[PDB]
Parts: sequence; C-alpha cells; structure tokens
Amino acid sequence: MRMSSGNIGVYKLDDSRVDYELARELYQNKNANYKLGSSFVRPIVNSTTGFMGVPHFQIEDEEAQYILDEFVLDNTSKMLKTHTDSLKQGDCYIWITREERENPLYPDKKVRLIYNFISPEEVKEIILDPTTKEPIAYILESQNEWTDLGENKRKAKVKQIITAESRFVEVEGDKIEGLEEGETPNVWGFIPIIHFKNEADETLKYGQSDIEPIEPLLKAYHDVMLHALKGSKMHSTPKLKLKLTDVASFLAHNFGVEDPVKFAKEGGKINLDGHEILFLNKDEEAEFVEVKSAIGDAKELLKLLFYCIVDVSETPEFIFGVHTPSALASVKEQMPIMVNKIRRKREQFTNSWQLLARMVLIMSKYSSYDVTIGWDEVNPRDDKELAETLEKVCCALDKALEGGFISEESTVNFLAQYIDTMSNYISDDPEREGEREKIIKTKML
Amino acid sequence: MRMSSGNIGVYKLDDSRVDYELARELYQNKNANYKLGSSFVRPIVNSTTGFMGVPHFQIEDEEAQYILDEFVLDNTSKMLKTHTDSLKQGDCYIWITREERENPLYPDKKVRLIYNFISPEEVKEIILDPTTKEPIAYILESQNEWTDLGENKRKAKVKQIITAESRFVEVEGDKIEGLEEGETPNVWGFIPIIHFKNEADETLKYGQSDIEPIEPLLKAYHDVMLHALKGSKMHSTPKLKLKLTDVASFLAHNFGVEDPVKFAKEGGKINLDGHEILFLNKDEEAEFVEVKSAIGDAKELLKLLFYCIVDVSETPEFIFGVHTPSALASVKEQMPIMVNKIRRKREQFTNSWQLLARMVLIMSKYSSYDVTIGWDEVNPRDDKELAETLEKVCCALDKALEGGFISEESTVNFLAQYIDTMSNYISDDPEREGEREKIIKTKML
Amino acid sequence: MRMSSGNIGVYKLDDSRVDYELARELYQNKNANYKLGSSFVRPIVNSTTGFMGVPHFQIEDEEAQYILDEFVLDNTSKMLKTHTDSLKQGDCYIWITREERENPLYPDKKVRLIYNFISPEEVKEIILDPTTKEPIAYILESQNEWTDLGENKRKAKVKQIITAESRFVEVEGDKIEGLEEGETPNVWGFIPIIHFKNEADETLKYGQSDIEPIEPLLKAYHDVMLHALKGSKMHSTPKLKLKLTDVASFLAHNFGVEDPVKFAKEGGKINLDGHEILFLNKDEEAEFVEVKSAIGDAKELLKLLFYCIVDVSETPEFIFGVHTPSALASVKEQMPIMVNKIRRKREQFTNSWQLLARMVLIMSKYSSYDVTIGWDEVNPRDDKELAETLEKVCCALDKALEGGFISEESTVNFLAQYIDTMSNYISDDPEREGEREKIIKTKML
Repeated sequence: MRMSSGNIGVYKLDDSRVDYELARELYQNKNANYKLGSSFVRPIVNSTTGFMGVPHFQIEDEEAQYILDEFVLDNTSKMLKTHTDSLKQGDCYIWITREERENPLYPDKKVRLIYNFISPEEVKEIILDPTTKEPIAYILESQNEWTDLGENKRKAKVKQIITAESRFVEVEGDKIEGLEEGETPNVWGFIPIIHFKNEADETLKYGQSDIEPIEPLLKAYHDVMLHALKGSKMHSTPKLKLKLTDVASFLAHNFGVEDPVKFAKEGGKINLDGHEILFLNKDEEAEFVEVKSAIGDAKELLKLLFYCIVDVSETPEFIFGVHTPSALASVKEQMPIMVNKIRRKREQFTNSWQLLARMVLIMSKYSSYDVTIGWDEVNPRDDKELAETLEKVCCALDKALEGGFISEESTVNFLAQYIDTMSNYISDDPEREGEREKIIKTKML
Repeated sequence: MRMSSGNIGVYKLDDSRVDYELARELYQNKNANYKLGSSFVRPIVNSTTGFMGVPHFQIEDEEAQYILDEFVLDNTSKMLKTHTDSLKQGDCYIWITREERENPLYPDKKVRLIYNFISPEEVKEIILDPTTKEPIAYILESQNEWTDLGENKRKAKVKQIITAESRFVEVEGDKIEGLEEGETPNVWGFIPIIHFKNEADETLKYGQSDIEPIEPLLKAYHDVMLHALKGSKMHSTPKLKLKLTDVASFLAHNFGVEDPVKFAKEGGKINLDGHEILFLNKDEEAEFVEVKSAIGDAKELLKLLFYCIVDVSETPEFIFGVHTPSALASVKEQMPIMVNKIRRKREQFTNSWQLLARMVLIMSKYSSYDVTIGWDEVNPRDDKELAETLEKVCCALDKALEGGFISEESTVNFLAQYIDTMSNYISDDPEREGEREKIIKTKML
Repeated sequence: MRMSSGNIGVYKLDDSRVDYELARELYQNKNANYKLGSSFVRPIVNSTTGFMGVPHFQIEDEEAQYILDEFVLDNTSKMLKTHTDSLKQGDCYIWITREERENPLYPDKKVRLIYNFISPEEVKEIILDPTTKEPIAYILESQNEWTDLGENKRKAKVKQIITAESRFVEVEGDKIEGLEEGETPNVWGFIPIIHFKNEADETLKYGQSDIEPIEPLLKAYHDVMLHALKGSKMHSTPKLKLKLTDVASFLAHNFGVEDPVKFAKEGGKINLDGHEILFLNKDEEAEFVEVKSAIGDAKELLKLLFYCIVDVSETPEFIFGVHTPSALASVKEQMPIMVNKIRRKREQFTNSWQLLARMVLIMSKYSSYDVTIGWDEVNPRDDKELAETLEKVCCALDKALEGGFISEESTVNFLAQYIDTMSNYISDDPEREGEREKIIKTKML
C-alpha cells in the first residue's frame, strides 16, 4: 500500500526470535495443535536442504585447499545438518574449537578442529557493534544436567561470554572438570562462532524459519482436518431409527434392557451381529438416518490450503505429487524450478560458508584467504554430453591456427571442469570422493 | 479515457513511499488481513528474483575487471538480496564504504569496500537537485537500541545527513564508540549511496513494489477464503434434528441433562461415540439438516481471482502449476515467457548496477569507467549446440579464402563466447566459478 | 511463530528415548491400537534402508583397505541391519569385541572382531563428558534367562559399566561361565561401543525413529479404518423389515419360534436359504432398510491421511503405487527424489561409519586412519554410457598435445572409476563382489 512520506515511524532493528522448540515440534509433528496440519513441514524442509548440497570450498593455494578438503572430509555431514537447522529453526549457531587433546582413538590427528553446534536457545543474546552490526560478543547460557560416572546426579547452570579478545565462563552448580571458570584468553582476535542466518533480513537481528510463512496455513489445515474427522466420526456411519409403538417394551423384549434410563446413564451399548431382520407391527417403522456427506466441503478447502501452502514455500510440485499425480509424469521437466529455488537459497548461506572457510584457514602464511564456493549439481549434466562437447571443441581446435595459444588454456580449463564433474558422484553429498580419489592416485602415483 | 487538452492539472512529482512494513509482512504472510490471501506474494517475488541473476560486470581494462570480479566474489549474495529487496519493498538503498580497519580475521585484506544496506525506512528523505532530479543529500534516521559488552542497555537515536561534499552525523542518546558526531569530509565528491528503484516511473520519486498491483486481489482472495472457511466450519458438518414429543424428558433420560437451559448457558456439549441407534415413538421424527455445499460458489471466485493475480504479476504459469497441472507438461515451452519477463525486469536495475560498478571503480587511473553488464541465462543454451556451431563455422571457414582475415577475429570472438558460456555454471548464481577458474589456471600456469 | 528475545527459557539437553518396544511393535504390526494404521510403517523403513546401501570404506593404505574389506565381507549384513535398526528404533548401539578363542569351526581365523549388537533397552544410560558431550561410559543392564546344557533353568540379571580405561561387569543370579565379574582392563583407551543416532539433533541426547513423525497419523488412520469397518459390519448388509399384522403368529407359523422373547434372550438366529417368497395380507408390508453407503466419507479421510503420511515420510510415491497406480508409469522419472532422500539420509550415519572404520583399524602402524566412505548407486549408471564417455575422452585425448601429461592421470582416474562401477554388482548389497574378484584375480595372477 501507499502512504505519505512524512507519516512513517522510525526504523528499529527487530530482535524477535523464532519459537525454536515449536519449530522443532512442527518438524517432528509433535505439537498437539498442528498434528494433522504439520505434515507438510517435513517434506518442504527436507527436499530443500537435500537438494542444496554442501559447499565445495575452492582456493588457488595448495595448502589452504588441502586443509579445506580435510575439514570437509571431517564435517560434511555436520555442514548438511547446519543447512537443515538453518532451514528449520531459522538460525543455527556454529562454533569451531581447536583441540590438542591426545587420545588413543586418534593416534595421528594431534590437532583437531572440532565442528561444534550451538543450539539457538543456548545463545541468550549476541552483542553487536552498532555502527557495523558485526557481532562482538555472544551470551551463551545452558543447564547441563548430567550424572557422575558413578550413580550420582549433577546439575550445573553454565553461562559463558565469548569475545574476540577472550572467553569468559562461569558455572552455578556442581563442578565440571572440563570447564575452567573465569576468563581465558582467546588465541586469535576474532570470535570463533559463526552465525548462519536463514532468510536474513536487514530489519531483523536474527534469521527466520521457513515454517513461519506456512504456519497459519498449517493451523487452518489442521483445524479443517480435525473438524472433518470429528464430523465423520460423529455422523459418517448411519444411524438407524425405529418409530416403535412402545420403545420400552421393545428394548426389554429384544435387548434385555429392563431399565433404559439406567442403561443410557450407565453408558451401556447394544450388541448387534450385523445380520438382523425386523418384524414390526403395522404402525411402526424403520429407516436409516444418514448423511449425503458428513465432510460437506472440507476436501475443497483442504485442496485450496494445500495449493496455498505449496505456493508459499514455492516447493516444486513433484514433491507433493500424491495430491497431483499428473506431476509425476516428468520431474525432469520441473527440475528448472528446483534449480531456481536452490540458486536463490544457496546464496543466503554462501557468505557464511566463505567466512567459515576463512576462519578455519586462519586457525591452521597462506598467500590467499578468500575462498570461492562450488556446489553440487541439482540436476546433473550427462557425462556423455560433456565428453561430446570436449571432443567437438578439440576437433574444432587444431584448425584455423591463427587464433592463438589460448586454445590450450581453454582446453585444459574445460578438462578440469570435466574432471571435477566426473570425479564427484551425483547421488553422494559433497565431494569426498574427489579428495579420496586424488589422495589414492597420489599414493599409487 | 479521453479528456480535453485544457482540462488537465499541473504535473507534480509524487513522493509517496511503499508501506515497507506491510510489504515485508505480506512477503512473510504475517499481516492478519492477508494471511490466506498473501500466499501468492512469496512465489511471485521469489521466482522473479531467482530467475534474474546478478550482473556480470564486463570492462575492457584489465585492472577494472579484476577489481569488479573481486567485488563480485565478495558480494554476489548481497547483490541478489538487493534484487529481492527491490522487488519486495519497491526500493532498497545501497551504501558503499571503504574500511581501513585492521583485524586478524582479514590478514591479507587490509582495505575493504563494505557493501552496506540501508533499510528504506531509515532514509527519511532524499534531497534532489530540482533541475536534474539527481539526489544531492540523504536524510538517514535510525533508532539504534543495543546492549553493552557487559550488561548495560543502550539506546541511541542517530540520524545523519550524507552529501557529496561531506557526511554529518549526530546521536541523541548513549554514546556509540564507532560514530564521531559532527561533520566529516567526504573523500570523494559524490554521494556513496545508490538507490535501486523498482519499477521506476517518471512521475514517482521512489520505486514501487510488485505487491502493489496484486494487493487488492490479495485482499479479496483473503476475504473470500476466510468467509468460505467460516461458512464451512458453521455448516459443512450436518446438524441432526430430532422432532421429539417432549425434548426435556428425552434430554433427561438420555444425556442426564437435568436443567437444559443452564446446560445451554454453561456451554455444555453432549458426547456421542458415532455409533447410535434411535428408538422413537410413532410421532417423533429424526433427520439430518444438511447443506448441498457450504462453500456455495467461492471456489469459482477463487479461480477467477487467482487468474487475475497471475495475470497482474505476468508470472509464467508453471510457477503456480498446482492450480493448473497441465502447465507442468512443458516448462521449456513456457520458458520464452520467463525470458520476456526477465528481459523487461533486468533493464530496470542495469543502469543502477552500472552506476555501482563505476562508483566502486572510482573508490579504488583506469582507461575507462563505463561498465557493461552481462547476465545469467534464463534458460541455458546447450553446450553441445554451441560446440556444433563452433565446429561448423570453423569447417565452413578455411574455404573460399577470398573473405579475408576477419574470419580469425570472428573465430576468436566465438571462442570467447563459448569459453564464457562453458566456464559459468548455470545453477550457480553469478560467475564466481569463472573468476575462480581463471585464478586457479593463472596459479597453476 | 515469533517471540520476544527476553521471554525464552534456558536450553536443556532432552534425554527422552524412543519407545523401542512400541517401535518394534508398529514395525511388526503387532500393537492393538495401530493394527490397521501401522500398515505403512514397514514399507517406509524397508524402502529407506534397502535403497541406502552399506558404506564402501575407502582408504589409501593397502593394509587398512585389506582389513576394512575383510571386515565388510564379514559383517555387511550386520551393517545393513544396523541401518534398519537405526531407522526403526531411532537408535541402535554397536559394540566391537576382539575374540581370540580357538574353535574348530574357524581353523584359519584365529583372531576375530565380533560385531556385537546391543539392544537400545539394554543400555540404561550413557555418561557424557559435559564440555564435549562425548560418551565416557555406558550403563548396560540386561536380564539373561537361559537353560543349562542339561535341564536346569538359569536366570541372571547382569549389568556392566563399559569405559575407555576399563570394563566392569557384575551378575545378580546364576553364574554365567563366560563372564568374569569385577573390573577388567580395557586393552585400548577408548570405549569399544559406537552409537548410531538416527535423525540426530543438537538438542537431543538420543536419536529418533522415522515412525515418530507419522505415528499420530497412523493412530488416526487406524481409528478411521476401524470405525469404518465396524459401521460396515453393522449396516452394510440390508435389514429386512416386515410390517406384519401379528408378529408373534408369523414367527410361530414360519420359524417355529414359540417364545420370541426367550429366542431374543438366547441369541437365537433364524435361518434363510436366500430364495424366499412372501405371501402377505393386504395391509402388511415388506421392505429392505438399506443405507446409501455405510462408510459415508471415510475413504476421503483415508486418502487425505495417506497423503499426509507419504508427505511426512517424504517417501517417493512409487512405493505406495497401489493407491496411485499412475506413479508406476515411470519409476525412473521419480528416481531423483529417492536419490535426494538417500543423499540426505546417508550423511546422518556416514560419520558414525567413519568412526567405526577408524576403530576397527585401531583394533588390528597404518599411515592414515581417516576413512572415506563410498556408497551404492541409488539408480545405477549405465555401463554403456560410462564406456562411451571413456572412449570419447580417450579419442579426445592424444590430440592437441600441448595440454600436458596430466591427461594420463585423468585417464587412469576415469579407468579406476569405471572398474569400480563395473566390478560392483548393482542388485547385490555392498561390494563383496569387488573384493572377491580382486582376490580371485590375485590368486590366479
């Protein structure tokens, strides 16, 4: 809508959070007020997070790339889980810690970068630089209830403030050996936490869940379905009427209900085999009192709300093909819609992944610290087509030799693209196979 | 309609703003009066912004191209977010700032060009040169509420006037460490803010959201859906009538409702398991009071309004294919319509992107400062077809040699086009992969 | 939904377990309250676990690879069972033990690594290091009833505490010959148990079954189906009414029912052959009391709940194609959806499988201990296409020789990929055939 320019309030950065426990309940169909409605939450988030792969960290520096692919081999599953958490809760917080602890289970890995999650409820607040809006400190708070290695219970409410300069930790309860109370210095002058903000907005401090736009539609869908189910249970099965001359005599003779008022008050239930025959007097009657449709129109409302839901999430329509079996004829035809949605969604997190790559590189000199990110194929390109392009270009090359020597550069670039597209396996997340094949080839030589 | 030439008012540049809070509410389905109606807001904006990629800044100067692609690698996500904000709110303001601050997180990147957004509510007014209508100053006003690195709450209503000559900032509230009050000179004699005007018009000072044309249709759709839902809830389930001879005695015997009037006042509710059998006297009757259709005709109205909505947005119809599953047969057949829409939409912002490219080049000698903009493929070209064209031209060339040596120039031009279309990855936004491949090839040499 | 930042509770790691007995009951359709509803539990879990294969443990070291593939040959079935148990119960616990015991059944295999399952009910609790959340001890408790090699019955409630440094076991009941009570040292300083956490979450101590999101839908489906069946049995068959002038005389003449009241008390049942002819007086009437549809609308509700169930499980729709026979036209068209689901699901367990590979390597010097994991093809690649790509690359190579010698490295990489994809058999789980073929070739030489 339009309005006069001089009748607008002052900007303020909203800090309202997503109801994280409610979001996890809806993702698990646990909330009592969305049990029927929240069915659609799982397929939307799962399809969106599964189609978008994990970042393929690329950098020209050899050692930086080796560190990056080691880290990817360590934490690809956790990166995918980070995508899923950002999609579901709207904001997932990631913390990297350097561990020098020596245990027998890792004889060779003396130094390990632990990819640690932080639940969004743990972070009570984040302190931002007002001019840059960069987070300068994190307010973490958690009640660690745990049992001693014997049979003794331990409760410990730990709060800790992490800053770029130092980390401050205190505990209110039973002692925990792992945590050393008070300030401890930060080995680097940056905060080791990375904020993954889903659907980030310049007017919102935090992210926001993909369940939020669909949530009222889920509520309406749940209400319609529950009312429909109650109406069906009440009235779907037909109700037999008998216009008996004397109800009490009939009840006493047939069903042995000597005292019908007590039978009703007690809640007694007549038993019938189903095979019945009615011998009635001239005046009595027997009919079925039944409904054309107990539901009425609720299926049409549910279809409308389903269309609204799949529109709101802009989920491509083969995901919900049970409602519309026509969509199953060609998923490949609808693949561009998925590709578009994944294009839009990946850019939200690619900056955070760049920051994480830069941080892990810093925490382990290098000529560069800016990491470009590749991605998995949403709909794969045929290797046969790529090889056809390669052969066709190469045969096109070696003719009209006045072009220059850049033909070799372009050819090796296309060869690198082909090798990258062939090494990575499409139905396996990430590019663990590329690094593994490279390492095995290096060993065999 | 027609009108006589002498009965027209005088032109006045309208300055009404888009109701930005309402726009963000509709895009998130939050407004109470558009909950059901605003389901279509997300798919329209999301599809439109996703299909249109990010500008591909091209320029003949080597250093300018390097600076441009470095900045693209930095802020491609923010460029796409700028597109989304312009489509949603109708106007998103972009501010570039040069940060010399040294921090450990950027050891090699000492100097940074921060791509800072400004919420459209923050800019209270823009001062325009009346003869050129070029913005000569921005009136920025923002309430920055924040908390101390300890516990203290902080509130600060900072407003600042940015001009080509200098920047002025003053704060009414708690001190903010990053901001120096008073005038500060502008290192360059132009305003570092860029205005992205969605659907710009000669008679409008600001842009206008794509939600504005559809908004009344959203209101009508919401009203129809809500009234339909209420009618269904009231009357979809059938109502059982019992024409009893004595209602009070029946209630007392069956449901134990001694005082039925008080049972009505209290809101009591009879319980039925669903399996009921009716024993009635000769005179009494039982029937179901049922509706042919509680909705009536509202689905037809919803279809008409949906057609109006998709027509107004000129959205290609595979986006809303759940309503029309036949559209899913061939998205490729409808792709020219998306190509048309994106062709129309990109030109709105391409001049602003040219200005931004010029500005970032100026803020970091070059032989040229006019940057041309490429774009992502709306529907990609098949690389096999491009290779076929290349080989076919090459074999066509080297014969009938009277043409001249310009064949070599055309051949290298076609080779450059092929390298550009092959290096760029279709389902990854922007051209980060092209620059990354170029840099990796240069490093490998 | 939204909430203010200051009105959120404190994080607490929930420790609720999946009702494992109920989970196994639903998976076997045994629970009385889910008999009709739980029909969908088996196909979901079975399809999901069958499509995801078993990990293909890959590593550069020759000795490590030999140990890994020997163990795979030993326990591929148990690995698949681990996947199934994790999917069904939400958590299955795996314990590796080294058995030196000599028996005639294994003459050559003196040393064995027993892949021992632990039921999730046996582990009463797991002790976690609070700072790392790494499990530091397991509380195993199990009642072991057994009979003597003669006749005697033997009951024994054994519980045992496993830790990184040692194992403790005590038995309350009859002596078990195999178990030495008291502490026994741990040959390695890590806990030999591995936890497979299905659908792991940062806020949950344990995993969570795939039946949990669908379970209330199963309950509703069961209720609707059962009520429909009861209504049909009561009222599907028509009830013959006879408006006789004197019912008692009619019964006495026709059916010889002298005392109809006692005939009602006794539960007697008239017998009719079906071929009847009615001779009635002028005033008497005979009709059938028949329902239009005893089910009413319950099929529509069942369709809606089935759509909700398959949506919640995100199961590709060919699995339930009896409900939607159109889906059977092209399973290959829907295969990308299965590929997506398996891509998402494999990453949940791949880190645990990496840990297991590392552990078995440690329990039997090696240059590396980080094992990368391949996987079975969800939809296989056509070997003809792979051979076409190989030949096309090879013919493309050996031309334009300025590229370098890296073409040979890429060629042998592609040859290794082809050998891997050809040696492995698609419809046989795992890669036993690859190792068997390698060993047979080595023997033949």
